[PDB]
Amino acid sequence: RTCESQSHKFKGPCLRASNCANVCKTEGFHGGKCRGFRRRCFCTKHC
Repeated sequence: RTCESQSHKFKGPCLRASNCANVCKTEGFHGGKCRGFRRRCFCTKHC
């Protein structure tokens, strides 16, 4: 199961998913995905 948490470091809109995922690695997360109408970066990792 994959858990998500809004990135504390990513600024502005999330247009490219791998950018969100690379910023998420610096927060200790596995990956990251852009989500919602507000285009927020969400950090992903196993639950």
